[PDB]
Amino acid sequence: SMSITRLFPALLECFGIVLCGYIAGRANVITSTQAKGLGNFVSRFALPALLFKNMVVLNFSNVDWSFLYSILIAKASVFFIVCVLTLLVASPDSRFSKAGLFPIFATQSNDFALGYPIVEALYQTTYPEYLQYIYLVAPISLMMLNPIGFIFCEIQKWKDTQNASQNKIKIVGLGLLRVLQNPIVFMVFIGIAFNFILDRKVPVYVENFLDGLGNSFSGSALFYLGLTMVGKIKRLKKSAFVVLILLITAKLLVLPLLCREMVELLDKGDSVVNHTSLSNYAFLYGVFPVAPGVAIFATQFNMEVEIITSGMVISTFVSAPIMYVSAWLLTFPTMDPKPLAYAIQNVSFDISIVSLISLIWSLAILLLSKKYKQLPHMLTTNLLIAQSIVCAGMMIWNFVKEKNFVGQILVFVLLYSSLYSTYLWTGLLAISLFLLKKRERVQIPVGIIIISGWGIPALLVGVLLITGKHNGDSIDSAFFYGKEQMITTAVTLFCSILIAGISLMCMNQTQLTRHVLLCLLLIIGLFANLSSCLWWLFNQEPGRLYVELQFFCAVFNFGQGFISFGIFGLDKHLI
Amino acid sequence: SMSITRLFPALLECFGIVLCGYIAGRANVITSTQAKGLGNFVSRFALPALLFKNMVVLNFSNVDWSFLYSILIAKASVFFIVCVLTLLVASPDSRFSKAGLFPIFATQSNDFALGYPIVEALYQTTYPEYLQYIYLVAPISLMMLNPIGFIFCEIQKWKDTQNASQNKIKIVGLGLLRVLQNPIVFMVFIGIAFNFILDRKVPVYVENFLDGLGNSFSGSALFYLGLTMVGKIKRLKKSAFVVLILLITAKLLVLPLLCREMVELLDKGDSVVNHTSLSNYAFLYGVFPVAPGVAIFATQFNMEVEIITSGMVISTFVSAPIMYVSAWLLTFPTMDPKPLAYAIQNVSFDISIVSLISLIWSLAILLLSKKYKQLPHMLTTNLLIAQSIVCAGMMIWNFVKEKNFVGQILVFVLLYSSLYSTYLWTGLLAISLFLLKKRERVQIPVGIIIISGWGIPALLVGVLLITGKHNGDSIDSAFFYGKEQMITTAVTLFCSILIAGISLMCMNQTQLTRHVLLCLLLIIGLFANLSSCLWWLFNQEPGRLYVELQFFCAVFNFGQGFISFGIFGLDKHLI
Ligand SMILES: CCCCCCCC/C=C/CCCCCCCC(=O)O[C@@H](COC(=O)CCCCCCCCCCCCCCC)COP(=O)([O-])OCC[N+](C)(C)C
Ligand SMILES: CCCCCCCC/C=C/CCCCCCCC(=O)O[C@@H](COC(=O)CCCCCCCCCCCCCCC)COP(=O)([O-])OCC[N+](C)(C)C
Ligand SMILES: CCCCCCCC/C=C\CCCCCCCC(=O)O[C@@H](COC(=O)CCCCCCCCCCCCCCC)COP(=O)([O-])OCC[N+](C)(C)C
Ligand SMILES: CCCCCCCC/C=C\CCCCCCCC(=O)O[C@@H](COC(=O)CCCCCCCCCCCCCCC)COP(=O)([O-])OCC[N+](C)(C)C
Ligand SMILES: CC(C)CCC[C@@H](C)[C@H]1CC[C@H]2[C@@H]3CC=C4C[C@@H](O)CC[C@]4(C)[C@H]3CC[C@]12C
Ligand SMILES: CC(C)CCC[C@@H](C)[C@H]1CC[C@H]2[C@@H]3CC=C4C[C@@H](O)CC[C@]4(C)[C@H]3CC[C@]12C
Ligand SMILES: N[C@@H](Cc1c[nH]c2ccccc12)C(=O)O
Ligand SMILES: N[C@@H](Cc1c[nH]c2ccccc12)C(=O)O
Ligand SMILES: *[C@@H]1O[C@H](CO)[C@@H](O)[C@H](O)[C@H]1NC(C)=O
Ligand SMILES: *[C@@H]1O[C@H](CO)[C@@H](O)[C@H](O)[C@H]1NC(C)=O
Ligand SMILES: O=S(=O)(O)Oc1c[nH]c2ccccc12
Ligand SMILES: O=S(=O)(O)Oc1c[nH]c2ccccc12
Repeated sequence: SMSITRLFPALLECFGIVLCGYIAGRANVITSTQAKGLGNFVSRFALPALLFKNMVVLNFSNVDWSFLYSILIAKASVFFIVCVLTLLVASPDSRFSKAGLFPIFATQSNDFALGYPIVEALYQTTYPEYLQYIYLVAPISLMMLNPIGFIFCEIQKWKDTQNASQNKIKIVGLGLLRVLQNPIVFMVFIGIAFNFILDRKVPVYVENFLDGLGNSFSGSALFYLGLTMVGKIKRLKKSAFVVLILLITAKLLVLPLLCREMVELLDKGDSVVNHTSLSNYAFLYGVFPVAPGVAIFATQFNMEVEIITSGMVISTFVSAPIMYVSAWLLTFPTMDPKPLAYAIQNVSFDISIVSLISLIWSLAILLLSKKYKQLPHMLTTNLLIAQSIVCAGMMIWNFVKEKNFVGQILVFVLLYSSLYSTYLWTGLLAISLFLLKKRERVQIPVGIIIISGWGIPALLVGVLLITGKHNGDSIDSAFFYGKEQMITTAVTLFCSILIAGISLMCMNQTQLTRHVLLCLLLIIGLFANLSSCLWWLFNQEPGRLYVELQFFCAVFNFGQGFISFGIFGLDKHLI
Repeated sequence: SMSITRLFPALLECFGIVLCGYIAGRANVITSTQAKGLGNFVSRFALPALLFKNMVVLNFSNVDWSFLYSILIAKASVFFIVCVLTLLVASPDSRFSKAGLFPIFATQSNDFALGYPIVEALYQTTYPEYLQYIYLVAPISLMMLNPIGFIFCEIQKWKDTQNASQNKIKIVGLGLLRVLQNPIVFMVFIGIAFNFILDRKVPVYVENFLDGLGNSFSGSALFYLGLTMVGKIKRLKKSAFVVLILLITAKLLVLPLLCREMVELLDKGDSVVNHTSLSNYAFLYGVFPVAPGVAIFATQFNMEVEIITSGMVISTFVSAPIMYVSAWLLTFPTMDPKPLAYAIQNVSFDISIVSLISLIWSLAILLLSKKYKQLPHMLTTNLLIAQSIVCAGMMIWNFVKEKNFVGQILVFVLLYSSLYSTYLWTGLLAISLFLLKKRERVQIPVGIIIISGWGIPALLVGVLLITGKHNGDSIDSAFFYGKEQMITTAVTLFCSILIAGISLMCMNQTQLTRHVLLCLLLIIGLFANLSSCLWWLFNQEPGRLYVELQFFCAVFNFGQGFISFGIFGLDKHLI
């Protein structure tokens, strides 16, 4: 099935080059004007030769059409609901532009650039026929859905132009002509025509010419994608943001669920293994981020560049953890016990590397800027240090099972002392934000907060250390002392959530602009972890999904540094 | 040995993409400012990743050091002769700048962009160890010769600054520091260092990241090469051009001869087949055009941009026919009788394809511009149609020998009637140029020239048709009637050369600026062809190299259209 062992390097390449593009772009080496030439080259030269070649070589006989109808119907439904509510809710002066552009935003995946390398890694040696579906699903959806949006936007231009229903032919013709002149449709039509005309075989003189342009697309397209995100997120407003929240939730969440349910509803085959693999591939297909061409369309039309560009950037970022978590969630139910144990260990190992590097970057920038010296930033720096110790502890922990038994205990104490400190530090940060905006005079005794933040977890760790019999055969940090450590974590989370929650609601009734959000996102995370803790303790021994629960704790425990890094580290601060 | 059957497709890709870069640039799609961004990506990101990966995997045990030592000594000698004469002849105010850049121009081949794809096509399945030699010879030559040139140019900056031999350390240090900070030297040193440390194996997480950036270099470097040549050739002056003539002959001609002779002198091996292949591979390596990075160095220093940019552009075009002709001449001596026959037929077939398409473009622009209507331009248009028929005739000829015998004769008459006309049209062009610049009154009776240009070859063709017995088993146009056709060609060439030659020398003693040159290059061609004709007729039956002689006629007969297209076709003319 899924060769998920070789999925992480494919996610380290796709976003490693995007990181290189970002670093190069902000380092000011290749400015925006120079970047336009690399965009024109990639978008007008590399992509048409790749599509033309692949369309020439497709063999129209082994394609399972049920998958094709399920995805096209799902995309149509997603387009329909977004357009309907956009027409129903948007303001009268600006309604047709939104109804014409939002449904394209919520349905146009980034399939070639990111989709092809990941599908190839998982599926090249297992079930070779799945790779070819990428070049079939994308063009038909583009052909059938983009012209409608351009029709609506042209209708908006006509309405603002002080007109009527006159020349109903011409709005349709301009939309069709604008769709046809894009360097994608013409070369897809030519490739399909030459597939039948030339009888499925590329001429010898032109194969290498097509391959030279075709192979240069992936790296340069990723690099220009990274270079195009520099500084585009900008400031915002309430209503905009709430729209963005819904649009990204609609795409990433509701598209894959419809795709899987329909695939499960229409395919009727006698092969259970093929049924399972096709359903999983159908789910994984929809998670792909929004295609960068939508922002190009917005720039050319000049009417929603800020919203669409912010949407594409955030959509790209949120998609990275989702593919990993979903992939390992679908491959969990049907395997052995101990290979599952290795699965949880491997996932925790992989996540700790990225969290540690992001934390190191964010902490170094915080330290160098000398901004660590004031009132609120000091507590955040303390929080990040604790998260760093948690990640380092996990890295030291994984290589330990076959080594000195004495080393087990010190690392256990270190891990849960720092994890508890991270929990309490979130509440202390919230309380300090409560105090900072109000409360004149009576400055915060920071020494007291530091003493409480470190002494309390150590005492709790020592209490857990004394009570409990060590289980030497349990290859997991969660069951060294069994029930007693696990019960303590639930109590610790509840105290932190109440302390952090009470202060935050008081602020609303009574740099801030960002700080508050880091508290808000963390509080959402702690609630999810707490429910996982509650389910296991109350329903006997081992719940219906113990592996799923443990995987959730591992993700929310070792990935917090990435969330912190995203807000704080990638900020401009003069050295 | 050399798989030359698959060398033409490799030359249709390398220069096919370069054509796309040229067309796009003049079409104004990607202007000069935008083009700088595509250079920064290729020169600083894709290229450093390609060298670093390959240097890690090299196995320093199977490398034939005799081949390695021969090229480095050969490159040094070419560098030595150019610098010595530059100091002796250059003007005193500008002498140090030229000596620091000219030897670099004549020794820095385009090995990565153009050399590697061609060597792979010929040598991937035959002798796999030849591919690895590209990555050894290129970095060492760059490291040992370029630092010397930057030393000399810096001395000129010091000299013009009114100084002395003071701070001799800093002049040496300035040259060394500038070479090291270039994104080429630093990544070669790191790759060699990590080869021994990590024991020749790339880490799994980083292999795919390097491959994504590495494979994007080949397609994008060629495309950017075409876009940088747009409009750079410029106008010129006398003393400039004569320098350019010598510099290009030094790189392309005298460098490969030294490389082959030394390889024959130092390699002492018992394998004749390996000895033959190694000697042939050494020749083809030096024919590569001047690397585009030299013009980058000229632009940064701002001192010889006009000469060096013109040199690199002209060097690329001349290299294309040279690689093709040289490759098939080394593989001619050692084969069968009848398999050689296909070689002459195949080469003539391949050259006709490129000449026919180029002629169509050049002729079409002339007709549309309505410039065909005046006195001198009219005769050139007559000349180009005649060259077109010769190329058109060869394609019908190759396919017909196994078909209707009657079709043999009509095509035979057609080919030599037009071929003879092409010879005479060259002389008529020269005489008209003689008359145009002088001779007022008494305008040219163009009707007489049109009658003379076509009626005379037809009468000569008819005489050859009657006299001679057809040889049905001779698969070649040159021996249908044996001796009588061959004798006539020599006489026809002599009359044309004398008529064209006499007028041209009269012009010197007594648009022009370009026209004259097309006559001059053609006259050089007819002399070379005539000597080939003379050798065969006077030294019995079949010379020491009959295949070589016949091959020369085929190149100069069907490739004449290519020479004409370069001057006339690639010209700006308002439609
Ligand atoms: C995870 C381990 C496995 C995968 C590893 C694979 C590799 C992973 C590696 C990935 C790194 C990829 C690097 C690409 C380029 C980065 C730089 C960049 O463009 O910065 C942008 C920053 O943009 C933001 O600020 C976005 C913030 C989004 C946070 C979302 C958190 C939700 C996570 C939970 C999701 C659900 C959890 C799952 C639920 C099931 C643009 O910068 P700018 O425009 O200048 O604006 C910033 C500056 N300003 C803020 C001051 C204005
Ligand atoms: C041959 C068949 C097999 C191989 C096939 C492989 C593929 C073959 C395909 C090749 C096509 C390659 C396309 C690259 C881009 C072309 C466009 C371009 O850059 O134009 C440049 C033009 O440059 C010149 O004008 C140079 C003229 C050189 C002529 C040399 C003739 C010698 C040939 C004999 C050699 C020895 C013979 C052999 C002896 C043994 C730049 O243009 P510009 O800067 O605007 O300047 C022009 C305008 N202006 C003039 C008005 C100012
Ligand atoms: C294998 C694991 C991979 C994990 C990947 C995903 C996790 C990593 C993700 C994120 C962590 C890193 C984020 C950096 C992006 C921000 C850049 C930035 O702000 O620009 C700065 C400049 O730019 C520099 O100074 C460039 C620094 C390059 C070093 C990067 C090291 C980390 C790269 C990864 C290697 C890891 C090790 C891999 C091998 C062991 C600041 O710019 P400014 O203040 O706007 O002004 C510019 C100053 N100037 C104009 C004077 C020039
Ligand atoms: C397989 C054999 C391959 C052989 C390859 C090597 C031999 C062929 C080599 C050379 C022959 C062709 C040389 C053309 C280069 C000059 C272009 C030029 O000057 O630009 C012109 C514009 O540009 C155009 O209008 C673009 C025309 C594109 C069509 C090209 C067809 C030939 C390509 C090959 C396909 C062959 C068929 C292959 C398949 C059977 C003029 O520009 P301007 O006057 O400066 O102003 C611009 C006008 N504007 C600003 C209003 C826009
Ligand atoms: C869970 C799966 C199915 C869907 C993903 C939905 C959630 C996790 C996504 C959708 C919209 C996202 C938000 C969109 C916009 C921003 C603003 C940015 O400056 C910080 C991140 C933040 C606040 C994102 C956090 C994560 C987010 C809430
Ligand atoms: C014969 C092999 C080994 C070496 C190649 C040397 C000859 C063929 C080369 C070297 C220098 C070349 C010339 C250099 C510059 C120009 C100016 C350009 O506007 C037209 C072509 C023209 C006039 C070239 C014609 C071909 C040329 C004479
Ligand atoms: N414009 C702010 C909105 C915001 C930040 N923090 C908040 C807390 C509550 C409500 C809104 C916000 C943003 O996108 O970051
Ligand atoms: N500058 C001219 C020189 C030139 C053209 N034709 C000539 C004939 C003879 C002597 C010099 C020339 C050129 O490069 O094209
Ligand atoms: C999928 O195809 C068939 C069932 O349709 C069956 O051979 C098996 O389940 C799978 N085979 C391959 C080769 O994937
Ligand atoms: C070249 O290598 C040796 C001679 O050095 C001999 O086996 C033969 O000539 C060639 N072999 C191969 C494998 O190329
Ligand atoms: O089908 S698309 O995903 O839109 O392909 C693309 C079109 N334009 C692009 C620019 C950067 C990366 C990918 C691009
Ligand atoms: O080693 S080089 O040949 O100089 O590689 C290169 C460096 N810079 C380049 C720009 C275009 C094409 C090739 C290039």
